[PDB]
Amino acid sequence: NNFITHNLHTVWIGGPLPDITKSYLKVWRDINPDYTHITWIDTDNKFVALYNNAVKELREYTLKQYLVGDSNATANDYYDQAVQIERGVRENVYLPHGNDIERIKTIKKIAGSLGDNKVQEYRTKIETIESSFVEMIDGGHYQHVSALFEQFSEMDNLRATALKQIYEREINDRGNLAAASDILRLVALQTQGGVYIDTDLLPHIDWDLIESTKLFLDNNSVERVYSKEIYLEIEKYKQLTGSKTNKIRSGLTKSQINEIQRLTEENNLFKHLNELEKNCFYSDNSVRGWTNAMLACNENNGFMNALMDRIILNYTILDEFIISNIVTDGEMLNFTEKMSAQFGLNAEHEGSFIPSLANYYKDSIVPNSPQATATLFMTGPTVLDTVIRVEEAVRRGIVKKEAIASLYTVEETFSSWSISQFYDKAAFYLDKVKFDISLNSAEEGILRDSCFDVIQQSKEQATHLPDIAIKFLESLNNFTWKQLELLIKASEFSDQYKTLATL
Ligand SMILES: O=c1ccn([C@@H]2O[C@H](COP(=O)(O)OP(=O)(O)O)[C@@H](O)[C@H]2O)c(=O)[nH]1
Ligand SMILES: [K+]
Ligand SMILES: [Mn+2]
Repeated sequence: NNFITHNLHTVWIGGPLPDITKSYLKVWRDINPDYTHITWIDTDNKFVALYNNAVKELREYTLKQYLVGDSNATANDYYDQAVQIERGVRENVYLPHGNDIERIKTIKKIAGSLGDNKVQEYRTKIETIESSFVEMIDGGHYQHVSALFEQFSEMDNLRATALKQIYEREINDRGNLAAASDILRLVALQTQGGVYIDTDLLPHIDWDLIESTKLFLDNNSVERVYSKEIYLEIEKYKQLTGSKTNKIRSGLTKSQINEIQRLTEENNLFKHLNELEKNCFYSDNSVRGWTNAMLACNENNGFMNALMDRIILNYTILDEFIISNIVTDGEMLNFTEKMSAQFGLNAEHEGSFIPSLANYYKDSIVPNSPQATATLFMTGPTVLDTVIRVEEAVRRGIVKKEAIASLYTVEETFSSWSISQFYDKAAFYLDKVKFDISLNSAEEGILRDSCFDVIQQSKEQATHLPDIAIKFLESLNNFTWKQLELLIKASEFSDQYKTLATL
């Protein structure tokens, strides 16, 4: 055949698919009807996301009481406590969560500890989740993770077994469902071949049609200037079920918007997937480096084995990191040199990977730039970038750049796990507001200026702030004109600010 098999793999594990996830996937089926579309689900992990939420609520309740019993708690003290509390709940033998039966029993016990209407709040959620899975199982497009691991274990039981253990660790030890998906996508491609995309990506569009309209005209590229706004307007015009775009607007002109709506209506905007050579491994790097959010290879790909092997090695080293209790600066070099010699690594190039292991149980709990998180180094884009470099895969022609999917969608800006909008003090103070803990004058000024910095950094686009930050801003008075103008401008792009923009 000489082309990669026309399989389009997606992954959604840990709970029902959100409406906007189903909506994005249908766009892919609409544009690539001749592909075999497979969304991998795990019917043995129906309640992981809901368990995650119950643990976070218990964590926050414990954090409020910690703050109630300790003023002068610093931001660093707060997040150390947040990480320890999370571990204590996940490790608690009275609250097992290794399967859906244990999770359900544990979710009820946590909801009963929270009081209020939390019992019926979780009871209805459990039932809604079961109904969603019944429709999925009974109502083709879905395939089962257990059948996937079984199939891969008949090809490579060694790697199948090691990867399944890592998958289950991300499911249960951290509950980081994006990181578990970092594993599943590699197994899917290595077992069956095809193309993989994250569920928040959308097909590329025909930029030649855009240019031929003359409405979108540089020490920059057209995509970097216009793609985010165009993809907002495409989704807004399609009125995708579950979309956030009913409350968001772009900065494009009426004429620009009409042209996008026309091209979208004509069904002449999205491009179908290109053919890919069967003996090559494909990703894209045209946005901030290589990403594992979009991938393509045939089954039994040699570079894929090297990628899997490095991820498996990453977890062997993390296990040594935890047991050795490596914390301080000096202890990390006694570790980095020891690991570079134990596994034949280049210590100079590993200088960033080892320190990120400290963040393994801080991801999703402590604010951090995405490039500093453990997840990116363990299983995500940064390990992909490393293996491509180490294997010299580009020069050797075994990895190539390919335009698979666009990162410029509305949903890509909403991470299921990463937190990098507010850091340190401001993030600490924002949680206090969420906990109904009054701020002093100093904490108020810091959080207020931080909110306006985030808004101002957005320039001519919507700023997606947490609901509690909006409620914080609505409790304030005596805004300056510069600040008020920022809020009026923000209301032009998002309905979140409608109240803040009213005099
Ligand atoms: O509850 C979840 C959250 C994420 N994912 C998977 O993880 C991928 C990446 O998620 P996300 O876009 O939130 O991660 P980010 O791009 O922010 O790292 C998704 O496309 C899914 O395949 C999943 O299966 N369940
Ligand atoms: K997302
Ligand atoms: Mn994403």
